[PDB]
Amino acid sequence: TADLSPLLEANRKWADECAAKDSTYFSKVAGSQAPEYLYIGCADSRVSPAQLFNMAPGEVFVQRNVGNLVSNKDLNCMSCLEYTVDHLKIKHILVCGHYNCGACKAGLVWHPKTAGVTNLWISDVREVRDKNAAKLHGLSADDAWDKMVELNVEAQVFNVCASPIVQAAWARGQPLSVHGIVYTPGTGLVKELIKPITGMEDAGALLRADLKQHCFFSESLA
Amino acid sequence: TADLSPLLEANRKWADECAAKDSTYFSKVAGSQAPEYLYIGCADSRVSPAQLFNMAPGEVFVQRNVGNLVSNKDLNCMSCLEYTVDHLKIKHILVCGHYNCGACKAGLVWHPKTAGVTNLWISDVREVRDKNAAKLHGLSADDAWDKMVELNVEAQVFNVCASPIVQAAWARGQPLSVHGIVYTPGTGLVKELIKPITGMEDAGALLRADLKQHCFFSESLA
Amino acid sequence: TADLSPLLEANRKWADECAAKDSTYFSKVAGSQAPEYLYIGCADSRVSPAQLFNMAPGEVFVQRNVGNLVSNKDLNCMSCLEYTVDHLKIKHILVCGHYNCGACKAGLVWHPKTAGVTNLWISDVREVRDKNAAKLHGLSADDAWDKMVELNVEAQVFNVCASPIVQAAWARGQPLSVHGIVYTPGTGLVKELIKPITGMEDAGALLRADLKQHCFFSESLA
Amino acid sequence: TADLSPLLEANRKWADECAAKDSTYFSKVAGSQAPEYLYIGCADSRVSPAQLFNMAPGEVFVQRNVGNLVSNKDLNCMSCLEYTVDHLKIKHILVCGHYNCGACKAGLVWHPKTAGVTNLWISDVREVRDKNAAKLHGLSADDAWDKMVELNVEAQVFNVCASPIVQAAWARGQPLSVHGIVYTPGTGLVKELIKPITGMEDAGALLRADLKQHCFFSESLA
Ligand SMILES: [Cl-]
Ligand SMILES: [Cl-]
Ligand SMILES: [Zn+2]
Ligand SMILES: [Zn+2]
Ligand SMILES: [Zn+2]
Ligand SMILES: [Zn+2]
Repeated sequence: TADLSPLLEANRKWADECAAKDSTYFSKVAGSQAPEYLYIGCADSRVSPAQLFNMAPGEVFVQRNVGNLVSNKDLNCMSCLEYTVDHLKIKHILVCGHYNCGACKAGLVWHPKTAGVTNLWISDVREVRDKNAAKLHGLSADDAWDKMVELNVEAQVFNVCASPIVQAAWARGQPLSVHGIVYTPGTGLVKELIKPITGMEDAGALLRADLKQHCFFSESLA
Repeated sequence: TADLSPLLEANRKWADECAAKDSTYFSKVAGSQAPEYLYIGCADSRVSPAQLFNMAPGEVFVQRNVGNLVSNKDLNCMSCLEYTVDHLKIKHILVCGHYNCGACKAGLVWHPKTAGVTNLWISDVREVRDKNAAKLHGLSADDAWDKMVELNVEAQVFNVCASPIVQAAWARGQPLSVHGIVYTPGTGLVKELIKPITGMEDAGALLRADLKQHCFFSESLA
Repeated sequence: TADLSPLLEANRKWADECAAKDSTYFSKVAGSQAPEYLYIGCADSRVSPAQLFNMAPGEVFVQRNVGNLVSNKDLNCMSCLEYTVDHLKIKHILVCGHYNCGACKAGLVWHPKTAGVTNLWISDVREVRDKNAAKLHGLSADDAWDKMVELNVEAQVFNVCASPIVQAAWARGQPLSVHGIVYTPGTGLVKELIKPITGMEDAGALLRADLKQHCFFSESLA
Repeated sequence: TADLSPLLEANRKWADECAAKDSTYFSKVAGSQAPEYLYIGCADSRVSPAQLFNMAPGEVFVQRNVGNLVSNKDLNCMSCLEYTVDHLKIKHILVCGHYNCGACKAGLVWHPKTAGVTNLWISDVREVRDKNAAKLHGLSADDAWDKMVELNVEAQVFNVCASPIVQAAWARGQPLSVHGIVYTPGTGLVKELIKPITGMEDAGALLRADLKQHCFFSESLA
């Protein structure tokens, strides 16, 4: 049936125990938040930012979507981004992908004629896919999957650094770091894919694509 | 400072501890997921569904965005909805507001001219607000804010119920329930705000706006 | 066949004759534009702004979409809007709907379970539809159609006036007028539906919905 | 001054004159349309397709936006595409750039941090640009600009060809052609920039990016 009681009971029991252990647990954040992190990751049920990073409420503001995609043209994601950088002044942006990611697999195998919105949505994976024909072809179904997940992370990290929000934030001395990481559903573990990026100079050193040229294109002409 | 091992270490501990409490915790999801719930909640750092419902991985699919908004025209949220209803066949949609929600307050206070993407993104909140002008007219700041949060949850439940994905699932005799819940950051407590909605009938009984009339409007033309 | 030659020939013959009649016809706008109008109307093949208003190149900048819809959350439309108000400094915004509009009919009759993107897209028509149960019910299929087209015009005019672009433009003394009009495919004719709106005071007088309250909501509380 | 009769009068004259040249000009479309073309062009005031192609009403369905961009994820343009391909069964998609396009220049010159929605919207242009960095590296301002316009038209042709709506039409043996055209505001002249594309074959022959590989990428995995 559709009854919520065992869900709510489970909630109750959880909140009961947290306040028991630390009394200000909830009350400190009853009227405000001051998270340090923004996390962008996949909507996937195996990937709970707070749980995997063992965080308590108030620590990590979270955008989650299918494929952990970041696009200037997505107001959903860009809103979580604007708000946390400009208003909450967070310090760290975690861009998190995960092995076994359906959106990455779908991005690899589907035929664009596939119907529905998920397929509209994952067009960004296809774009990353297309730029890396060389890292992907003649790899096993499984290695391709893993590679695709990582390339996506790296592409999304780029997108975050190139976002007008992060770029305006850098232009005004606000400390903002951006981090490419990956999670393994089968192990609970997080490895760092790209070392911390804290401004242009870092991105120049750490990102395959050229952010400087992206930012200053006309400097590349006559 | 932006190092990340601290965190990375906290992840390790967590994953070992869980692997200690249970040997097949992570391993049983290495290569699939069968969650029963899709959750749509605020990206607010205080409100981590898997945590607050004491769920383990593989249990809840999560869309999180600024103001827990659901729109047919937002491909971000729509693809979480399609992929869970259609590929994953989840049984329960949780639509969760939370008190002290900045998006809800911003929808009461900002002038539409404010700049930025957040302001654009929370246009839906203003629309819920304009539609309920009278319920809100008169109340104190604090009261209005709380009322907005609640009207918003109800409006977002309605929008999930009215979405193409859900109507199509209902017309296909898919078992699928939709829940209006709110959460009190200052307490860790979730309260059911709207009883379970499992189809048109439930919704005709339970919602302040007319789903039937939304779904069959032309039947009432001459 | 797919050959363009009769299309290009037709173009050629057209450009030939225009330059023949007036030599600066094209050349004056070869390197720039200074249009006075922005037109927002339907993608419908019977509704060619320049032709119906007998305009020459450089006069009217044009957004056209299915249903002539205006939404803060649509970057396509909002871009045409931002650009012409902020950069080109246009004076007049024409919001134009048209009888026999499919998007309006579809908005009336379809069941939201309908598949595809057009149905996602016209959700705004349904929203206007829902607010006007009273002006529409027990009207003939045809009168309902016509009414729905007009209500949409009026709703879109509101949306344009409430847009952050138009609102910021008003706040800085920039003269900007907004106009609700309608076109008849079967007659070539344009009637004015709403008299010119040139700022708040006008909208207050000319729009059914309350723009002032929309702009200053908190002034409606305690 | 914002009166509107002037215009309204020009509309009258036009409509009488056309009704003079032909008695059933408007009347034959009063209650239907069967255009053969969908046109996707810049919202630029200088570029009115029905006018420049000397088409009468009922002949061209029109999407117009800032930079003639086509994205699977833009429901605005996508619904023009779906409704024309699927309901109307048009035969020819015209994808039209134009020289002296501000969006194309903005995609060369702006810094991603610029503010506003336009800048967000033209992210696609920057992506076409980054992908062709080398073709553009070195050229004069004037030359680059022209080159951007042309790379953009080709990229947008590719995106129409790769869209779900078109691939699905092609796989259904629908006759459907896609054309890359550019237009010179200073002359009234359209030039064919890419020969007609009527299916995969055409596109494999005619496009600089690999449609086949985009459509069947996984076939090249081990
Ligand atoms: Cl979460
Ligand atoms: Cl046009
Ligand atoms: Zn995933
Ligand atoms: Zn919130
Ligand atoms: Zn129409
Ligand atoms: Zn242009």
